Amino acid sequence: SVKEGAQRKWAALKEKLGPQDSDPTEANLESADPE
Repeated sequence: SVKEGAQRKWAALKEKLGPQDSDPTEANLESADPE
């Protein structure tokens, strides 16, 4: 449930990989450095 749950969500990640619509404010969240 815990290990599988992560996979189900990971799949969504790929969905974004397709398109090239990544906000600058959002990217900062994932990244550690302030930039």
